Amino acid sequence: TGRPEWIWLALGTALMGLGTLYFLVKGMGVSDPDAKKFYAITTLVPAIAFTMYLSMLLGYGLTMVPFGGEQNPIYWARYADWLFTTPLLLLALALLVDADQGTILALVGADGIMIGTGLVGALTKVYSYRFVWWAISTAAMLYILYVLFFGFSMRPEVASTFKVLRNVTVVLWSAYPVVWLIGSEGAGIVPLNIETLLFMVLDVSAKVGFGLILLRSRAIFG
Amino acid sequence: TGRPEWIWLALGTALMGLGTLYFLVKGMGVSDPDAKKFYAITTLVPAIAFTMYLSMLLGYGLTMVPFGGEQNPIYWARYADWLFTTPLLLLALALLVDADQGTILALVGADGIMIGTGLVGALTKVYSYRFVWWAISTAAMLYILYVLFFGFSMRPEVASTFKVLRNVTVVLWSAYPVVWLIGSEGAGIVPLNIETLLFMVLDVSAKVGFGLILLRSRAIFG
Amino acid sequence: TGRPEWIWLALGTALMGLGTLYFLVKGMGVSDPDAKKFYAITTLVPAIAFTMYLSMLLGYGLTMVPFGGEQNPIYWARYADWLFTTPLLLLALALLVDADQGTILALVGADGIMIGTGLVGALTKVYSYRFVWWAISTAAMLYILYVLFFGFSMRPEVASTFKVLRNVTVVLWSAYPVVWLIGSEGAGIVPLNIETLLFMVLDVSAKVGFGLILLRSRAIFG
Ligand SMILES: CC(C)CCCCCCCCCCCC[C@@H](C)CCCCCCCC(C)C
Ligand SMILES: CC(C)CCCCCCCCCCCC[C@@H](C)CCCCCCCC(C)C
Ligand SMILES: CC(C)CCCCCCCCCCCC[C@@H](C)CCCCCCCC(C)C
Ligand SMILES: *C/C=C(C)/C=C/C=C(C)/C=C/C1=C(C)CCCC1(C)C
Ligand SMILES: *C/C=C(C)/C=C/C=C(C)/C=C/C1=C(C)CCCC1(C)C
Ligand SMILES: *C/C=C(C)/C=C/C=C(C)/C=C/C1=C(C)CCCC1(C)C
Repeated sequence: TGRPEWIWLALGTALMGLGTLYFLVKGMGVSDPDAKKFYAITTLVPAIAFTMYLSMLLGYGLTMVPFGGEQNPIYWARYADWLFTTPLLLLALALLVDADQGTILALVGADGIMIGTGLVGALTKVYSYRFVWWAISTAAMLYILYVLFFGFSMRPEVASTFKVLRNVTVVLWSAYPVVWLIGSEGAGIVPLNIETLLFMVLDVSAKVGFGLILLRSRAIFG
Repeated sequence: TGRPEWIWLALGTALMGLGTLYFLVKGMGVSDPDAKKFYAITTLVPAIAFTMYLSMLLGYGLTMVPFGGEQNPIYWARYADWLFTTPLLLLALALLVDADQGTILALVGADGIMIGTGLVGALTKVYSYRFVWWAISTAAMLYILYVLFFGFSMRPEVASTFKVLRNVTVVLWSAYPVVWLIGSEGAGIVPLNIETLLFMVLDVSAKVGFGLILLRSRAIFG
Repeated sequence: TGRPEWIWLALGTALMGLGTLYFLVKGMGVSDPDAKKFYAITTLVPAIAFTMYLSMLLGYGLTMVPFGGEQNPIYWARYADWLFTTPLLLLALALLVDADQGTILALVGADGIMIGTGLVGALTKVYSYRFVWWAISTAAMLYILYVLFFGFSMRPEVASTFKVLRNVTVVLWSAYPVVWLIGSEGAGIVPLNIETLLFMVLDVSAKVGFGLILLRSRAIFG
């Protein structure tokens, strides 16, 4: 279509789709109750992303927000995606270390605050206020990274896989606020097709690569 | 009012209302923790449906979507309903067989994908794309029916009630994609008043009849 | 700004903000798994409220609804807030008395029905129907108060704290339907700046004061 970023959305659609099917087939036969939690999470995440990538590709998950006296194309469907996939990803890490329920509730809650404020900043028509929402969202992310790092006699397999998955998370999630900031939702320093490209690379690595690393460890089994 | 289907919405409103009160009174006195889960679910489902049937009757849960160069009346409130009641119904079956948590998460996740994609197809302005969303939703339903059928030393009361409730589910839920397809959200082969009528009969049977069958078995008690 | 109620929104924003940070710092060091559930809840609630109070202050959580041949300013962001904070508050009480899961599901479900119908009444363009939604919401609240009162060998610390927190709840929550009824969402007998003021006093007491009382008892620890 006439949207330069269409190619990255089609590509993202394809990659999330293939990853979903891949995890689906791989989870076939799993009977371990613990492993079943990781397969479910690991398959559900790209499955949701696929649908949200498809609605962006078809034009449904897109809206125009006026600001800076311009009509800016905002892909709201990413928040619909993140709203469910990021807490699911956080659950995988938490089941991993057998996190206390209070901690999980804190993470999920901070995460929803994180995505919900980013969405409000994304749709805000007063330019300066967009960055206020961006800051609160960022504060929520730092909270989460903090607990991932400092809130966590576990099996050496568990820790070993956790450290890896936790380093992956901190590095890939921290990039999202930067893309947003430099991208069309914020300062507009990077054009929307490049921004969509960056998010597509982060999403697939945060979702497919994360699940491949996760589904490789024996830490997921009881 | 001037909407021929008003009668089925009023009737559905009434039936969900009466069923709610019926289950409410019947659940009075229940102290068994397990039974309390089924009563809660069984009462909550028609309670939600009542509210969504009432907003359709009053005109709130209705919106016009343009497609095929026409202005089509779409009852979005059904998805608001289904979004919560279908996973609750799936929970009753899963508690029944004492399903593993990983399986429940898979079912709820597929279910949300199922209703969320159907809603997007319902609101999509490009005619052909409506059917793409319809197909993905259908694929999610088949997944669910698959696990209900093939993902499931349980008490003979449990199995016995499960088989019945599971046959009911497969038969009534499979009809929804067909109604949508033939109805005003899809090919428009069946007029909206007939479609609302069909959904009302499915909803009450899927909700009230399902709960009557459920609340009759001793399988729900510990 | 040009909205007389801005001062109460700024003030509410400030108070929820300060309470969040206060609970955050106080929860530092907590290792008891049970206590962690109460701190998380107690911090998450004002944290969400802060964000919703800020979007009201900035004008984002506000919309005009026509009715009575007038264009009425409706703060929809309060429902976005309540939708998550009221079930969380109900969870604190339920963990307190160690409520059965079936009961919790009933409370959360009734609560969502309560806030969701109030939101629909809030956005309804037919004046008389607003009060129908108001009534169903009120019926859902009475249900909840009923179970809090009559659905509940617990530690004397637990009961003692529960009675207090339960008396607080019944008294503050029962005021919300009255404010709405007399306020701009209903009969319009009280102007919007006074209504916002009343809700701000209820919100801070229902959220910050409730959490201070809660976080004072040894009932929250194992
Ligand atoms: C069987 C396994 C290994 C995987 C097959 C699933 C296929 C789907 C795509 C998986 C891609 C992700 C690899 C890990 C993370 C990233 C660094 C990839 C970023 C995305 C961009 C291009 C990647 C190349 C290709 C996989 C086409
Ligand atoms: C005490 C029990 C048995 C039930 C009383 C609750 C009353 C409310 C309506 C219950 C209806 C559902 C019966 C099971 C399923 C269906 C096949 C019914 C489809 C709906 C259409 C008309 C049904 C007739 C009537 C119940 C008015
Ligand atoms: C360390 C403790 C005690 C608390 C400090 C947190 C500060 C934030 C505000 C807390 C206010 C709530 C007190 C309990 C409930 C209410 C009756 C208060 C209603 C709100 C209106 C004004 C209150 C005064 C002030 C706290 C500024
Ligand atoms: C599958 C996708 C993932 C893992 C998404 C992570 C997205 C983030 C961590 C988002 C963070 C944001 C903020 C911290 C600042 C405001 C903007 C956001 C929403 C991009
Ligand atoms: C209480 C109502 C119930 C039990 C609803 C079930 C509804 C379905 C199983 C819906 C399925 C759909 C698809 C499979 C295709 C697309 C359209 C839908 C949303 C009707
Ligand atoms: C943190 C805020 C809290 C504790 C909110 C409680 C709000 C209520 C109990 C709301 C009730 C309502 C009804 C009973 C009637 C209709 C209007 C509402 C939504 C205000």
